[PDB]
Amino acid sequence: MAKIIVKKSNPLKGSVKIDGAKNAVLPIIAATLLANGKSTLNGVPNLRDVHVISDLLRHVGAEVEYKENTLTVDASNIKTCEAPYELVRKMRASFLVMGPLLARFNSTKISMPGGSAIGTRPIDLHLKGFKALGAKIEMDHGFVEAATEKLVGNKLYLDFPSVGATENIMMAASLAEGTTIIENAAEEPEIVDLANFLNEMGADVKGAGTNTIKIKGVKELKGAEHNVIPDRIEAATYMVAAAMTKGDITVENVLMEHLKPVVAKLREAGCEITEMDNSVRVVGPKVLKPIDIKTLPHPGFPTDVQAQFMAMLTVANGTGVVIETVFENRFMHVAEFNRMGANIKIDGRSAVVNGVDELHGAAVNATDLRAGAALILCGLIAEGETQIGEIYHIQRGYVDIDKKITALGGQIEIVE
Amino acid sequence: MAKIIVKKSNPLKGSVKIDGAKNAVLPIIAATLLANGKSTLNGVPNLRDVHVISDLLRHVGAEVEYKENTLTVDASNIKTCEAPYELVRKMRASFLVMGPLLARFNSTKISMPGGSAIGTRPIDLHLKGFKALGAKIEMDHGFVEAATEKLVGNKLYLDFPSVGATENIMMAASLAEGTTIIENAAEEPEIVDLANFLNEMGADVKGAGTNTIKIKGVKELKGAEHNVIPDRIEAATYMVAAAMTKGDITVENVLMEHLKPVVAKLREAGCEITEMDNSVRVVGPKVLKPIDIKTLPHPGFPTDVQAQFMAMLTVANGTGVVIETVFENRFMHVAEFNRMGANIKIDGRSAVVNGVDELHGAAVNATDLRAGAALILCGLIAEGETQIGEIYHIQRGYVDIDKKITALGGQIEIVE
Amino acid sequence: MAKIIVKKSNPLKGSVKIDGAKNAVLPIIAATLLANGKSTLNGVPNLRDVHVISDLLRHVGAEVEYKENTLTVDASNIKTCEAPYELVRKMRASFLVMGPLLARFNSTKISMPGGSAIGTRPIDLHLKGFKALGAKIEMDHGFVEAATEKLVGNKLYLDFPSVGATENIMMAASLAEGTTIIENAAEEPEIVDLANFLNEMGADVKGAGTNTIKIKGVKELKGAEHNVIPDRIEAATYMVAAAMTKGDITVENVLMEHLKPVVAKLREAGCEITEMDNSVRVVGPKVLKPIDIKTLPHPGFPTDVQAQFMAMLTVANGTGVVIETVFENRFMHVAEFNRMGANIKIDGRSAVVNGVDELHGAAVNATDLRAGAALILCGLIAEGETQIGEIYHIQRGYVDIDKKITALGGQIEIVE
Amino acid sequence: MAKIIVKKSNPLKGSVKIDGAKNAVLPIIAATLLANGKSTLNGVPNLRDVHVISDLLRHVGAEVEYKENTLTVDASNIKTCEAPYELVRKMRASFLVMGPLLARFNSTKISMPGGSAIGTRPIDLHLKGFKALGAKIEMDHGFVEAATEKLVGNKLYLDFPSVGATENIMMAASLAEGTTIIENAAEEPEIVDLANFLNEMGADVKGAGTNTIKIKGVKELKGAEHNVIPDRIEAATYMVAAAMTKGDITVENVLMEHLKPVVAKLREAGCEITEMDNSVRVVGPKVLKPIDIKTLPHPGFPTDVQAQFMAMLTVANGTGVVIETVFENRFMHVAEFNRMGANIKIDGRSAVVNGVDELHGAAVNATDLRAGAALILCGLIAEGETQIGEIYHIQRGYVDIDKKITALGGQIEIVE
Ligand SMILES: CC(=O)N[C@H]1[C@@H](OP(=O)(O)OP(=O)(O)OC[C@H]2O[C@@H](n3ccc(=O)[nH]c3=O)[C@H](O)[C@@H]2O)O[C@H](CO)[C@@H](O)[C@@H]1O
Ligand SMILES: CC(=O)N[C@H]1[C@@H](OP(=O)(O)OP(=O)(O)OC[C@H]2O[C@@H](n3ccc(=O)[nH]c3=O)[C@H](O)[C@@H]2O)O[C@H](CO)[C@@H](O)[C@@H]1O
Ligand SMILES: CC(=O)N[C@H]1[C@@H](OP(=O)(O)OP(=O)(O)OC[C@H]2O[C@@H](n3ccc(=O)[nH]c3=O)[C@H](O)[C@@H]2O)O[C@H](CO)[C@@H](O)[C@@H]1O
Ligand SMILES: CC(=O)N[C@H]1[C@@H](OP(=O)(O)OP(=O)(O)OC[C@H]2O[C@@H](n3ccc(=O)[nH]c3=O)[C@H](O)[C@@H]2O)O[C@H](CO)[C@@H](O)[C@@H]1O
Repeated sequence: MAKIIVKKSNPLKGSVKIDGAKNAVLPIIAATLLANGKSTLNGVPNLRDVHVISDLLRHVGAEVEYKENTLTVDASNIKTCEAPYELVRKMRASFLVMGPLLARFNSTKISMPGGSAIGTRPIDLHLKGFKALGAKIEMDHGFVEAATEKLVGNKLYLDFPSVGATENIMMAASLAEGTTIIENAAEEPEIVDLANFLNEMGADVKGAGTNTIKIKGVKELKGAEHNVIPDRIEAATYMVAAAMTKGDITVENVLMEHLKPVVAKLREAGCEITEMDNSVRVVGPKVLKPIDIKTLPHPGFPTDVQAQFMAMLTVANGTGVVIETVFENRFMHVAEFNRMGANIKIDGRSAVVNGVDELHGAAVNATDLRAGAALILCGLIAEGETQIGEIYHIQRGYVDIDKKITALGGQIEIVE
Repeated sequence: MAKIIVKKSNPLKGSVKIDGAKNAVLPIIAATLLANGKSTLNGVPNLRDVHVISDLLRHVGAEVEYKENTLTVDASNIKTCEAPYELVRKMRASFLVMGPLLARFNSTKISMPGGSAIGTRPIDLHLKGFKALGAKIEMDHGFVEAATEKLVGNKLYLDFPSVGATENIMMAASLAEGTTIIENAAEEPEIVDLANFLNEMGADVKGAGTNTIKIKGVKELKGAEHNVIPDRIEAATYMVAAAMTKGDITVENVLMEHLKPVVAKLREAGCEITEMDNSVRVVGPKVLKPIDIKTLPHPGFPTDVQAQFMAMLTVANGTGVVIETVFENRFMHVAEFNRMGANIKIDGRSAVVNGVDELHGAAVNATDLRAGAALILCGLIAEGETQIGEIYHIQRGYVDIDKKITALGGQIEIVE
Repeated sequence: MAKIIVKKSNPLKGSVKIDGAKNAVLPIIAATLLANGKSTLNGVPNLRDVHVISDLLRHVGAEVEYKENTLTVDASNIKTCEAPYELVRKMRASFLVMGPLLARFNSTKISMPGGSAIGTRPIDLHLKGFKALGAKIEMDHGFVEAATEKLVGNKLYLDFPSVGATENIMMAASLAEGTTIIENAAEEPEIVDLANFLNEMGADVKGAGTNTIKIKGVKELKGAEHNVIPDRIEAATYMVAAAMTKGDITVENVLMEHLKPVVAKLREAGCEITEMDNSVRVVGPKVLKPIDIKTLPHPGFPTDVQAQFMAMLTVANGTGVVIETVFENRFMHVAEFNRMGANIKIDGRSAVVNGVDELHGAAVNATDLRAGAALILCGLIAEGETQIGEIYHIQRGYVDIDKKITALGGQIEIVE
Repeated sequence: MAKIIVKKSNPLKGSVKIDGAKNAVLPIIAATLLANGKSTLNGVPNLRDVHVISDLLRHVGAEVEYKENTLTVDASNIKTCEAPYELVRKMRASFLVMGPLLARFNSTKISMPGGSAIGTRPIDLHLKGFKALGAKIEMDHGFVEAATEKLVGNKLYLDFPSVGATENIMMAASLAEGTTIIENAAEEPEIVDLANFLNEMGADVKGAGTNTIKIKGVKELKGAEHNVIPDRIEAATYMVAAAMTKGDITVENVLMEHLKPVVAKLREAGCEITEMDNSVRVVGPKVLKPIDIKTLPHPGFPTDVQAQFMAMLTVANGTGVVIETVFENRFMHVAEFNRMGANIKIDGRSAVVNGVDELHGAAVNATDLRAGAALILCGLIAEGETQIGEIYHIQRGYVDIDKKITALGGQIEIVE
């Protein structure tokens, strides 16, 4: 089956345009279900996960059309409020329709997400918030059912600043009676994008991007036009590629405010970075300095760039420590890095990376979206040729990584 | 030597006035060193740790006077910029003079804190920030020396939102040339209190209480009058006491905004809480509901209330899980809770608390400030009598816990 | 694709015959490569992993024939000493040919195992032992190469009592010049089975089953007949099934000495167990008592029964704690147990299981061999019907689990 | 108060005689309580912990006399079976009288050990074994009471191969009616010493030093003469001192079988070691090679040498990883190593040691017995002078460390 073949490449040089954020667009597409009218989303990345959540909206009866990075949704005449097992199993972000469906029809039944490549990921905090708003919760044979005679705004505390729980609860709160306060909210940039979209539809959401979000419920929302933010994780991926290949890349159509920790840590590794209004230039160092990273809730270092930074560290000039505080099992890629000649030892949530002279091409498998991109970055610097399998992991969340890297001078080909 | 004797007590009832915050006043006292004039701090708690940092200020040549909860400092004529081993060993918050001394004299030499009761606690992030501002760092026989021809504002990223590092770097930045940006700053309420004090002295600090702090350096600061915020951890301690004893306590002179996670989790345990402008009323439930807690950076659940909430959980109606993400070894109290008949099992950063019918009085030792207060709370509900040793841990950070609990109806006595 | 459908079943009752051990037979099949003649293995289970290692032996030029639970190998005329990427990727126990091939031809080149469902699993200790015996190690593009002018016996210490490293090093040592001592050896029963087979072929291996193994090298080994031990993990699986279903099962063709920790913990859970010479009877309790388990090197509780014991605990009368010390990520099944209505929370290497009234059938996926068997056990007690996917995980390591459970009265069917 | 002053020293050279094992002699002294007559223990080290357990025996009514490394105990006329809070608080190994007292009088009441410097250390497995033998357990105000009409031999499984639980249960089993089997027993050398002593008194204990111990109860035991084994941890301490100081030390009156993991890892670090019948010679390398260690049950690497090996690693030529699997919080010394200029970072149970050019003398505090000895080893190689406080930690478990190191050429003095 399909492989990505990467060869030892030239230093990456040139400009790369970043697509719209996968992780902004998925909750914002769920949010269109809140409105009795037609929404228009611009800057939608042409990814399989976008087309899966689109098909879940079609399943509940919304009208969806996609063309040329625009998606329109008419949620005027939703029929059903069930998310079946197949669609949640395909893409767990499907779970983000639970808040809007509960808000629009006072009842929803959603398949409970199972195992995930990067850890055991409960959705207890989503349910905690729905219960706080007056929903009764019950489990039926793998489905979670939430129902109320009416949502009522309430204060609620998140035990962890969950991105998904913050999104799901903000969307349910947008149509509730009265004021909801989310304490210890996720501060991720996608939370601010979703809030901005809710407000464009007529909502009253304040404090997004801060540790406390206040939602004053409205009776009805209306479809609106929205420009999705750029993908800060895709941007980070190309910035690391510049660092690893001693390259010089200008990343275009980005927001520097969303990239702070990645810029800081790349500068600590020895990159020369020039931040501009709509773009950032990264010049890789001749010798990578070893750095430590610790993944944390935004604006701490993002777990979605952990595997890629770990890849950079495999050839750094000394010992780096990677601590993963956000996910339990997000080290499955380590054994694949080790096949390419890395020196990585893990215990608990920490991985000790002892820099080596160079990596050596090998047959490797992508284990998840971000680790697969990290294996491409390894392949760009590994002596010889690297063959990456299980490439659906990569292709679901990166637009045309082969064409983008090819335009920067790299040697990469997808083969079927 | 000295003991605290607690007996099985009546439900606590009445009002308790909360003192000024230990953890606001210690950095704010360090901050007085920045000013060439006289500062006046009101609402200073009469604690030994306040008198130790006072003696460190005297050692470097400030004029200090304490009376009736007011402390004045005249830092006009500081002489020396060394913090000796004895004073840092007595109280590691002594380390907070490093930023002001570096800012005022471009050189400082500070004993590096050693072992702490609650974990291995490096000060690497403090030094990272000082280096970012242009200080050269070197180690001399247990001392860390920082020196520059001049501090220059710079952007810097905290790998962890360290309270102390945020404080130390904000104070050094206040006199630097140009603008400092602290990314992934601590959002704790004491950070906002310190910033407000710096601004009263003439500084330019914005974003305190948010994930990013911008400091625009000034050439000179002037002594100012400051009212310290209330102790949110002392307040929380009395709120838990009300929960555990099925009592009804009004906690006076508090700020509800600073107590959000404790209020939320006590309500989840079944407390009836009434939040007012300057006070909160807590009515304990008849049956405590088991809850989980996870300690996190503010506004997540505070590690300084973890031992006390764990004590409440020892008699809850089921199984609670306590996860400590902020400190490594903050479970030393568990073996003392177990001596009183608790059922607590730990592995890694998690403690599983299986609620028991009641605790039984025993001889126990305080291991640290907050655990010792937790043993007092255990003693209030434990059948018979509890004798707590190593009471200096408690007395250093709580004003008159014996008199406050006695005024609420509890049976407690300090014996020498 | 293929599913296993399990329905709420009757209490399991009757007798089940246990097959030969997967984990004894795989190293013993590798061991046949040491001998210049024909070996005969009896009691070989008819499993896909047996047929994969058989095809690796064919690849290096051994003559292999399988019929009716007997496998014969003639290794007289081995040609090649390379284990290609495809075969190691299919089954990482392929790595166990490295010791015999190095011993027979003084050179071998073996694909380095990559990611595994249950964790990052390095083979550093195997290489440590080969280096101790005088092999030079080098990495070529995902392959590990070991070569020497001659193996020489030496003392070596295992940092962890690795099963695989103990096996690989014992087999390499069997033909080395002089005496090898393995300190901190694996004490697992399969180590004793392998040693017994090596000695039947003419080797000199003493102390297998103890913490120290001494091998006195011989010049040549000869094919021998060997009876493989029973599968203690399959036996344990049926013993747990009896516990969970309040059944009464006699497990036949087992060795009680190999089952000590499972017998002890099932008795602690309330089972009535009768140990006999060749069989054990398990009578499940009416109410399961909650127990804790901690996985450890033999004779501690086996990690290969952790998922199954966790499944039993999901309906126990209280709170059980499962600690996994042997593998890093062996909790991937938890999210699937939770889909069936379990109450399991994980942090680090510990899982807190809060017993529920009953499980509810759901669509679930096997994540690995032992977890998939655990989902079958869940399915036997879950209200309604359970549909298990990704069933190749199960079928590779269990002989006819559908027929065995059907003969005990359970409702189970494999559908294609 | 008292300090140990260590200066940068010459390479240690010469011979050092090792004392009798602290951890053999403490359970063997408890074991004398089993016998209705007079025991004679030779090779008893002149340590405070020996004199504390001696005073506990006096408290229950045994006749005890100590002179010149011989201790005699006449337990003929024991009166009482209570171990009071003061004595267990002074030394938790006091808990080892519980098994003998329960065996001799069918009742005992023992203060439950509280907090320990190196972790939360429950005694649940001791009680599990006593319950298995037919004792009823209950808690009274910090005391654990065990009582039976008669002990009856039974099979029992240790969830962890606890040294103390193995000792306590073996001693209780020695007078029980019938056969006790301890499954997953501690294999530590002190377990074999205790068993040998029990058998000298008339017991029937087989399998000590293996993973299974069988005790056939007898009606009465008689006092006996016993030679205690050498202290393998003291020996290891001097062997590390030779490694760290590039010295050449012959350690006399030792058993090489008890030192296997320490010898192996020191050889891996580059030491030249010559093992003899009663002694071992260690020649330190010119350059220490970095090694990893992982603490495990014997015969894995001992946790009691972890701090000392960590100290050696602080100046090794690269990165070493220390994993502590046996105790939770056994890293309290790291902050003291860091005061001396080490580069150690911890997360969870792992410490990453990045070797430095040299350590620098500083004021440091001993946190526990073995860490304090490790600070002496640091002090021997640290530039300048080191002053160690809280020296009672060291003095309680090492005989005349000042005189022994002085006789090997080191510069060390105890000052009062
Ligand atoms: C579609 C999308 O935007 N996906 C992203 C989103 O995931 P997602 O929204 O799932 O991530 P969360 O922030 O919820 O998860 C963070 C942690 O919280 C835990 N948790 C979460 C929810 C809950 O109810 N209970 C609970 O315990 C999770 O197991 C995890 O350990 O943020 C992650 C963290 O930056 C990214 O890696 C994902 O790619
Ligand atoms: C005087 C004062 O206000 N004390 C409080 C302050 O401590 P303090 O300011 O020491 O606490 P931090 O927020 O710095 O520590 C949090 C974590 O960060 C780590 N860290 C910190 C600094 C650094 O340079 N590197 C590093 O790794 C620490 O080891 C710890 O694990 O906040 C803590 C967390 O709410 C409280 O428990 C303390 O009582
Ligand atoms: C074919 C076979 O018999 N498989 C079994 C064998 O696996 P296997 O022989 O792989 O298991 P090991 O005992 O080697 O692994 C135990 C632990 O040691 C670690 N380790 C191992 C080797 C090494 O060189 N370095 C290292 O760090 C592993 O990552 C793991 O965490 O024993 C396991 C433990 O009972 C079982 O679950 C497997 O089903
Ligand atoms: C007097 C003596 O000989 N002391 C030694 C003995 O301690 P001790 O006998 O206390 O050590 P154990 O082997 O019992 O402890 C090992 C681990 O098991 C745990 N555990 C132990 C008992 C129990 O009932 N439940 C439980 O969970 C402990 O918390 C610890 O994490 O062996 C230790 C391990 O080599 C050494 O460091 C000690 O110096």
